[PDB]
Amino acid sequence: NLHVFTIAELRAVTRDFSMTNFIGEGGFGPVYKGYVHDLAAQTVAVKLLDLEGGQGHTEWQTEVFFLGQLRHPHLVKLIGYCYEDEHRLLVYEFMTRGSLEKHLFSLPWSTRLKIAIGAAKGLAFLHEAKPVIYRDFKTSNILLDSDYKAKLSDFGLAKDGPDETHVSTRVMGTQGYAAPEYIMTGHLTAKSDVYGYGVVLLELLSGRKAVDKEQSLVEWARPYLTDARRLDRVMDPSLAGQYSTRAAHKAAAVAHQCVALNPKSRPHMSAVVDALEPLLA
Ligand SMILES: Nc1ncnc2c1ncn2[C@@H]1O[C@H](COP(=O)(O)OP(=O)(O)OP(=O)(O)O)[C@@H](O)[C@H]1O
Ligand SMILES: [Mg+2]
Repeated sequence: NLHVFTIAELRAVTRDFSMTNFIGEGGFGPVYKGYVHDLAAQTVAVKLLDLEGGQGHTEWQTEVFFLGQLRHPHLVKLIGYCYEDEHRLLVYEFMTRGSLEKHLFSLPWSTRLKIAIGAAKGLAFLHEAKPVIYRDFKTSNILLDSDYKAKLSDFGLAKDGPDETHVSTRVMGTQGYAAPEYIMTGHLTAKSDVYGYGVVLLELLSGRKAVDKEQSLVEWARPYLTDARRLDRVMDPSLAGQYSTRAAHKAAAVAHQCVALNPKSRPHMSAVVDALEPLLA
């Protein structure tokens, strides 16, 4: 199952958390490239809890719980963890192309479709199970391997699904991706995840960030997604001649349904996979 590491071992693994091994960070803490020697030898990612930050043991234990039981091809693999006095660390497989937001903010139309399909399969797997609500579905939580295969990562805010119709919890997440009905009510469902997936799809189609202080991508591009004649106002100009009108229009319409403000109008993620997969043919 999961391997238990010591601080001393992760110090060896990451060249004592050298700044040259820095590969990214978030609200939990910074992440360092590392190498495990003869568990097979491989390049790993080591995430360290920042003890002055806004996160802590709860997010750590959530990832260990969910990633230690969840195994799918579009989900990042958790190799092990460290729990040593006040310190908390997480060890994942190294995703060689990092997180999607750094590539988006150049990416071929076919590559973007492939990323959107892979991320959708990961999310569909969580929803169809013991269903799991991803909650923090955003661009920077999609990681990429050498072939740009997309994998969901960072299950710090992951929650179990509801005879109930919703889950009552704190409003947590990231502006622009968190579902509006969830923000306003504190009621979380799997349909809340579909809104954030729609936002990421919107970002892949337009090259624009969800929020940029016209500041909100969804609100601005919302009325332009249903009409194939208006595609030029939403499609990334760096994507020109790469897509057929039908493929971009169907992707745009899928995005539009996913960012509906009525959660009952959003599609199931498995229907999203079925709409998008043919576009790659
Ligand atoms: N397995 C990995 N392979 C390559 N890079 C990674 C990996 N895990 C994390 N990173 C890099 O470090 C960044 C931060 O990781 P992660 O999203 O897990 O941090 P976090 O603090 O939990 O973020 P949040 O603030 O959303 O909670 C990632 O977006 C990614 O760029
Ligand atoms: Mg996190």
